[PDB]
Amino acid sequence: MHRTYSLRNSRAPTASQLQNPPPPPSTTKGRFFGKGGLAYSFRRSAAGAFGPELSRKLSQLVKIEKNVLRSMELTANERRDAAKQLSIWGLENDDDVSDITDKLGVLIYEVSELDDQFIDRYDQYRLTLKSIRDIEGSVQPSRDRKDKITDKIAYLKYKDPQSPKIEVLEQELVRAEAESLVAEAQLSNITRSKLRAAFNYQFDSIIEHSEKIALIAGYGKALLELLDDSPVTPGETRPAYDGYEASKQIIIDAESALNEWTLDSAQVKPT
Amino acid sequence: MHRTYSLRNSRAPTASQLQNPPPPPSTTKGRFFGKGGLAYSFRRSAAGAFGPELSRKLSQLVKIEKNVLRSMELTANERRDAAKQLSIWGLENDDDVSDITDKLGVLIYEVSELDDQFIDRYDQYRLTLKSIRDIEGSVQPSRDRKDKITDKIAYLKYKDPQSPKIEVLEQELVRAEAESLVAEAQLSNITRSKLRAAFNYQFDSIIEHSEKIALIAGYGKALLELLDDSPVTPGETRPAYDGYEASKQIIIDAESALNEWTLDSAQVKPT
Amino acid sequence: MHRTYSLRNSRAPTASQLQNPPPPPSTTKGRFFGKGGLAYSFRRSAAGAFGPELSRKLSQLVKIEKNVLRSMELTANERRDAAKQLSIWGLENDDDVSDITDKLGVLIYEVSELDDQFIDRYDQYRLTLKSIRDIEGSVQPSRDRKDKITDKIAYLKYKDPQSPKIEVLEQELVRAEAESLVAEAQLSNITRSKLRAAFNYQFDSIIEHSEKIALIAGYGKALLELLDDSPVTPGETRPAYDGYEASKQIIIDAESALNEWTLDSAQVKPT
Ligand SMILES: O=P(O)(O)O[C@@H]1[C@H](O)[C@H](O)[C@@H](OP(=O)(O)O)[C@H](OP(=O)(O)O)[C@H]1O
Ligand SMILES: O=P(O)(O)O[C@@H]1[C@H](O)[C@H](O)[C@@H](OP(=O)(O)O)[C@H](OP(=O)(O)O)[C@H]1O
Ligand SMILES: O=P(O)(O)O[C@@H]1[C@H](O)[C@H](O)[C@@H](OP(=O)(O)O)[C@H](OP(=O)(O)O)[C@H]1O
Repeated sequence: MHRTYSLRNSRAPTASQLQNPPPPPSTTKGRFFGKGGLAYSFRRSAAGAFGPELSRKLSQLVKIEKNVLRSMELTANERRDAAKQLSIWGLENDDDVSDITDKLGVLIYEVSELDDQFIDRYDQYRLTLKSIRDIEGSVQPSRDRKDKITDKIAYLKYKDPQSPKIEVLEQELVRAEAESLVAEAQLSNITRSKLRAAFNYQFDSIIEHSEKIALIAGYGKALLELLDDSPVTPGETRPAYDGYEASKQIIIDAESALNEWTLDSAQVKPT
Repeated sequence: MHRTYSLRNSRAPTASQLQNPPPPPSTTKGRFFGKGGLAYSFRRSAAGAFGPELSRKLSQLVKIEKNVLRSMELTANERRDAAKQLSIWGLENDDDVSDITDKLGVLIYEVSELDDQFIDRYDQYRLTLKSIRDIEGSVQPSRDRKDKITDKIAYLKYKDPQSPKIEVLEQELVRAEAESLVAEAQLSNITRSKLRAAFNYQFDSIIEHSEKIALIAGYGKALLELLDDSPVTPGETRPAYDGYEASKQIIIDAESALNEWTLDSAQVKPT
Repeated sequence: MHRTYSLRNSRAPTASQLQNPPPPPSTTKGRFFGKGGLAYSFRRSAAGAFGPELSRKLSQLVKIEKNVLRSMELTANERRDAAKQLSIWGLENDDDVSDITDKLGVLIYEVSELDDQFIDRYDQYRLTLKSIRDIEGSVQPSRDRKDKITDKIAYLKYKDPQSPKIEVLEQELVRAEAESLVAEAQLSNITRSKLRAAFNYQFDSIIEHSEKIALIAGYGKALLELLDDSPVTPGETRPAYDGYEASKQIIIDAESALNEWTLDSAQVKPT
């Protein structure tokens, strides 16, 4: 929390910063947002001023979650196609390079596969929140009607106390109060349960995806460790590379580890 | 690798699938790509048909990597603003909800902070690859000139063997061959080193980011475990919630764990 | 499996590739398919959109199998006529060539004979699959009627619960369910048996045909080993060739080996 504990907008030194200086900021960060034109802004603004006042914020949150989920699909597609392009480019080189590049592309290819399942779970969580939005939006009109009846009673009492509509209006008010007494309870009963369930599901999905990505990256580093390099003098010929079998075993082990992993067998143990 | 080992495009059953059935595919996946208009396609196509033939593919890969890095910035911004909106919405509710929601927003807020550093490291890796692209593009013209000289010699020998330009052309050819003999060696010397260094850096960054995200999610689940829920009957009043101190300790522990973590202290140990 | 384990569409090196470099791709592979006009496409498309939905795919598979079987007949006829043409051409040459060519044509002539029996067995397998297609297509309407009755009951219950048609419709539904309970079992009983029998028959036919072809080719090489060649200087006369008897013994042995071979005496023993 650099922003919270200091007025500075920079990054405070840490263990990672002390071990390795932070890299310079990315140069391809333009001033213009370019957030997919005005479609995002329209989807963001139109949803917050149409329906009932009680459920106005959750609709905006649902729309923003939809935009968040939409972006990751494009990211995953671009990464997969980048892996394909790297594999295509690696062909017209030396034997060892034409194999290590292909294996790295194959390994990189699974990030999009993981992201697809992550997106599906994200959509499930978004639907779970939409349910709460819907129920609260349906709940609001009862309290609206009760307030209207109370205001009508208050005005008609001031206008003239001799009107015969006092008794019927009072009975309607007590009926509306009796209805709202259970309406509020049934509204408050399910929010703390559905929110908890949705957030638990989201956190479990995040943990699983992160652990799978970390395992894939570790095995990719293990495979890349095999790529031998040494300076070559002009006129010399490098020895014939014979490492085809080891890479196959490495990727087979990667597949076995990815398939065998379960949620209960999580490697990361938070303190 | 479902695609590789089976002609089916579906997902083969696994341990996670057996434990929990896969969720249905996301409904908000339209047929139209909508990949930021035609700007992406133009950046993708114009770069592959302008420069030298040798370095045509790496320029396309660099552009695609730039698009990949650009997408994650928008994703992180949208996620951060979603967290802000959730924190804003959680205010007008019960005391426990008005605090758990704020703490969850605060915890979610750091994903964008991690993504910024990930993007910076991605840009560094992209520059490292661009260096190889540049050097190979500069290398190609020497072999181009050597091929041109060889073709000229071959044609002029056929035209008439009595020309006095045979000796000078042969000397130029041997000079170009002597130059290319060291040009090829100096081209091949640095590729296997720079590629290895860039990919090692990228994998280290991926591992660090994934482990930090997993730790944050685990501590978020630990904090959310405190949110007590129980059904309430109409007319009843829930007991006053007193859990302010525990959440502060939880987030302080999260900050301490995030700051203390180092690369050498990685929790995940690939087999 | 080059396609599965690598994004490349080329061929990975193997023992045969290392021993002998792969030949260049055939030059007479035009871009246009020329798959017998549009008759194949019409037979392929019309069959998949006419009958019941359940048995739509197996009809397409049967049609494609028919096309596959049809192609091999033309291939065998062309190969036989090629052998005849080679035998005709070999007449107007030296004595040894006018005999070796005839013997090779005679040996080549049996490939079409083997292909005819292979085609017959292929047709038998196709009929076996057509039986399954027919039975499943006949099975589907029972479940169709049950679904229709269920939908009618569901709609009529909503329309008005006081209708006297509830009891009769429920009895019809339970009758249809009792029928479908045995219909599904009788459908699933025979598929796993007929498919297994057909595929076993097809594999046995393939093994027999391949082994016979290999034996014929081996004996053809043995016969061709007799054709002596030596460079001849101008003005010299080659010695009179006397090898008529050996070729007759070779082809007699080929006939005896082809006739004696049985399925139980298969030379190839898979590990
Ligand atoms: O200043 P501009 O007009 O915006 O253009 C940028 C820069 O000037 C170079 O043309 C280019 O680097 P290279 O010459 O090395 O390709 C870079 O591409 P990049 O961002 O992908 O590195 C562009 O973004
Ligand atoms: O069919 P359309 O015209 O594309 O509109 C979709 C759907 O019909 C609803 O209007 C809406 O669900 P809700 O009524 O529950 O808001 C949904 O929003 P969503 O994708 O964000 O769920 C839209 O995508
Ligand atoms: O270019 P085209 O018009 O398609 O004709 C091809 C080629 O140019 C030659 O005419 C011929 O080789 P030959 O001169 O040696 O006969 C070849 O026959 P082939 O494919 O049977 O070898 C033809 O396919």
